[PDB]
Amino acid sequence: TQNVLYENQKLIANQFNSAIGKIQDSLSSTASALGKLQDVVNQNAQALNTLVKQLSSNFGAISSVLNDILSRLDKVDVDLGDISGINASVVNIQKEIDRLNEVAKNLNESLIDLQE
Amino acid sequence: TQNVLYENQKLIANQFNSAIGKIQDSLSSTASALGKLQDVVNQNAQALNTLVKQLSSNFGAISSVLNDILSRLDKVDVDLGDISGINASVVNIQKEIDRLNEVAKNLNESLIDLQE
Amino acid sequence: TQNVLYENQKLIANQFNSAIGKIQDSLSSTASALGKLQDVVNQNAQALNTLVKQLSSNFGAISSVLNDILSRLDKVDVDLGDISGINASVVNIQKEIDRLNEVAKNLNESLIDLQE
Repeated sequence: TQNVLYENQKLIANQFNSAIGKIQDSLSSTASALGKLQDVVNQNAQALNTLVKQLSSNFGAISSVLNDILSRLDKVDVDLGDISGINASVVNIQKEIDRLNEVAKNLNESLIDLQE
Repeated sequence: TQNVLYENQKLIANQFNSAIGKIQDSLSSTASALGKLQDVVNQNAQALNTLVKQLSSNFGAISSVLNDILSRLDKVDVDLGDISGINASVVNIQKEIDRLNEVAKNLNESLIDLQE
Repeated sequence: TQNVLYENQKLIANQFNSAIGKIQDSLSSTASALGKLQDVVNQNAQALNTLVKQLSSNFGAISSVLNDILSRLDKVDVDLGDISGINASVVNIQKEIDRLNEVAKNLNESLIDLQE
């Protein structure tokens, strides 16, 4: 029984350690994917905001030129739709990303080193 | 051997329980990050859609004013590009988020309470 | 002691195997959620880019019609804001998604089959 029991414990430690290594990689991959999603979402939010600000300035100019045209045509007050309140939010998941990376490293302390 | 074998089992249970706690936190962090990404992506999708609808109404008005101007200038049919089919999709990962939170809680049932 | 020790090992293997199954599901859920986020972010990035390209073509046409109008009004050089450099990035986390799915399947090899 003692040789089956000790070989069992070795098998358990080895399989556990093996599973922990695989989980560490999966946490690092997850952290990496979240970081890239966070960056692109925030980049595309900033693009949308920049777009909005430049558009409403383009509608301002168009409105001013149209108004000038209309008066000069009377010689022989058009308000375009305001978009400047449209706003894309940014995301912040850095604390969650840091936690996953911290656990991937911390799980090293959970490895089993059996006594021979 | 019996004292090494039992101390081994204690070490294994304790290290496993320790690893499970760390994995639970990582699942909760992942669930939290996915929820925030889902919310911002969907918010910015709605902003883009609202923007599209207001823009094409702005091009409608511009077209109508330009057309009026052109006729009055003849007295002494411009079609602007249609954007109204541009559409941002929304994302729904709530079932995946619920599963991660459910596993974080369920893994409590996987903890080892050894017999002394 | 030998019957407590062997029943302990059974309990450990069973609880570990149980925890591994739950972690596999959580990895598959995470992989699934990342894939859906990647797809919607990239879809909405393409919508934003398509929108930008069609808008600046709409401002080109408006500029050309306004310019024509202004000359005909003189008979009895307006530059609108350029947006064509606004660009939404796409995200690529497929390698991270593949790693999570690969670990979910690989962890099958980490299961414990004890010797009776």
